[PDB]
Amino acid sequence: KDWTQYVNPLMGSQSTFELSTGNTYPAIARPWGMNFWTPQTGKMGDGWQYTYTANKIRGFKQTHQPSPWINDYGQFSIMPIVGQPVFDEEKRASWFAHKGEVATPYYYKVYLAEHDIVTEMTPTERAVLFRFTFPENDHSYVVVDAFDKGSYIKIIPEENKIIGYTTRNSGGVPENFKNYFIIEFDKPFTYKATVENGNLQENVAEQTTDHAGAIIGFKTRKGEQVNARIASSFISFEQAAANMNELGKDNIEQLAQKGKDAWNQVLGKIEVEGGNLDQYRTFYSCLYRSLLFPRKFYELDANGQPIHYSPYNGQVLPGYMFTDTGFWDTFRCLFPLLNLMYPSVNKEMQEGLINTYLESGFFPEWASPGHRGCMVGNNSASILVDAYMKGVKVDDIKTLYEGLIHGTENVHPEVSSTGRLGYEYYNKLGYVPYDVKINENAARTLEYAYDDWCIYRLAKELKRPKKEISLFAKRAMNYKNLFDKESKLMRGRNEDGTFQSPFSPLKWGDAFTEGNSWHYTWSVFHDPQGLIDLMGGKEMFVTMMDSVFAVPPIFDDSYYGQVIHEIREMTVMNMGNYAHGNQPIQHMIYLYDYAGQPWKAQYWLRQVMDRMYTPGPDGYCGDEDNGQTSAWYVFSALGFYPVCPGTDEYVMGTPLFKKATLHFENGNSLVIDAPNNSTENFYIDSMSFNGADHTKNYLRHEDLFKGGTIKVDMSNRPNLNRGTKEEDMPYSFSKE
Ligand SMILES: [Ca+2]
Repeated sequence: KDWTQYVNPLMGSQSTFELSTGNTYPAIARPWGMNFWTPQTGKMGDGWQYTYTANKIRGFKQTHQPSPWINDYGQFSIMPIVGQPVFDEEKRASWFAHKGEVATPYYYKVYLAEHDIVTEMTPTERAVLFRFTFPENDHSYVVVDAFDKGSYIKIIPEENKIIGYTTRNSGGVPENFKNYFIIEFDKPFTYKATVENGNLQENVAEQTTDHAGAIIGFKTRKGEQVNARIASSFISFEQAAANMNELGKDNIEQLAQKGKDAWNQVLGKIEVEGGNLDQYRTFYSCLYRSLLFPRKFYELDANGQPIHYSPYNGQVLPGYMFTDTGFWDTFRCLFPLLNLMYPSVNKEMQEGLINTYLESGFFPEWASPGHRGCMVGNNSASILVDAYMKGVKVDDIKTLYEGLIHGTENVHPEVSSTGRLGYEYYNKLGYVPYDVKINENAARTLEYAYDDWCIYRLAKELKRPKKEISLFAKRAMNYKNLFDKESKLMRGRNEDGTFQSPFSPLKWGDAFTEGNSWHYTWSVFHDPQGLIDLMGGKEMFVTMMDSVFAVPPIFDDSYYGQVIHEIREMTVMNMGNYAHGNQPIQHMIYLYDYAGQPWKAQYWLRQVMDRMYTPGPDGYCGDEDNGQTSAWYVFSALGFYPVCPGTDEYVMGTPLFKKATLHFENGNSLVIDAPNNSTENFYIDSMSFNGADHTKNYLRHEDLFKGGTIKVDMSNRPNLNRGTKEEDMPYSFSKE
């Protein structure tokens, strides 16, 4: 059975600075691969390294980039050309068309029209094989570009080899940062030149310079194939040579089959059927995008044991390491998806986090590859705790707990999004104030309160002193400190305790991030009942919820002075103020379940799935955000979602397919059977779990893992009675 046929690596590529439909590039890679490869249409340095509307490719590039905003590191490219040996990234570039291109996760091919050259590539976790098919020509070349900001290159003709290192990066790296690469050709060089700050230096073997490059060449006959085996390491040249062994002596066809198999192994853990082709493509493309980040950042020693270059301190050290994710995005459902479907993989990642804390003094929030200043919150706490409570348990629990506590009373001296900026005010006042020069203060406070609930959970589980458990149980309620009873919304609060005026509920940023009050107010994952209580009961809560959808997409952009692309993206979708791309709001629709109206979740969730995601190049309604926006679709299509990681619950939405089968790593399987599902029948009339009537609006992790059958009776009419009882409600801390 193949699922890769449904994966479109071009989904999200039709994006620009001005307007996102995913801001992705085609990651040709193994799952969680250390090195990704992509065709490169953008100029060196441009975060938009591949865009669908671009006409020319100027290299095939090794990349580690998680988003255009974060940008790249450990990057170099290769480009086959004919005619004159030219290094310049414009002069060497070639027209292509998407109809001369084949993009899959395990194999990429393109016809370079201006050189009459076909390029094919098939990666492994750390290496890749290139096959170039050249035309008849006296002057055929391959250009190797080590990029700028200080690089190195060496041509070794007696070995048909080129080695080099690249350092261009976007921050978050140690001083000794390098990515060492080795390229072996199966055709010997008849022409050889290094490049030094744009000057071709024929027969000069080596360069150490700002922007090193190499051009080798030969005569080719029509249809002549030249293969290049490439690997890189963050450790050393000898380690890169070891990494090359992943290629064995395989050809393109053999490596493509191994990558296809690797992908089918992970994609095939979730088998959907009884939908249409657009849905299959959307689903598996989103699943593919959910299994890329964070990437492996470890390599294998002579004994097959993991070692890694430390992006935190520059040492080479034993153990697992992963990077390139922002927990502000990925705590929400991306990491939970791994705890459900791929826990063995998150086990490695969690050990990597322990290594991050050991190496750098902090758990990461945004890492690429080292600590990076981006977004907000202490959501590493959610990641660590959710794993543990779901049985993904690190070896050194003591260090894990100490790391967590460390993060509640420290902020990283250089990277303000690492640790807790404003923790002094928060610990003292119960909130980060609006008028103390700490922006995003309300968003930080709300996420910290949830984060402290996660810590409370773990402290209780670990049998910590009652004094510690009480501290964090109290901090978990800090969300109440920003609730404005007058507007029924969250509101920035001055240091002196008064709420800030004038108050603008539609103003994006400022007190919040990636949205306004209407978007962030719902960020009480651990205590929705508490929020319902604050607003005066379930009827008023639903009145407020419903109003998000019913109003026009009006906004206040005065924080920015202009309509930023995230605001534009909301305005065009015809969903009121529900801006699906803003991460803080993505769990929102599930909250209808907690207010006794699950049928409203069913209605709106289905609207989002049918309208906000498409399988084409312009697929997503905003940035994909390293798996979070994709994993949202994966979960929601199955019919449930981890509103509150750290609990064992998935909150019920509405399934998209007539049938979905989950295959768990523990060897058990779960069938979600919804035979009456259709475009019209998106309401849950009733539901059973292994035959037992199930009116609850949540499912438990442990019960799913036991396997069996969930049967969902789908209807075109809402069932106004199902899921409204007290015992049907998912978890709230206030009730606990
Ligand atoms: Ca977003």
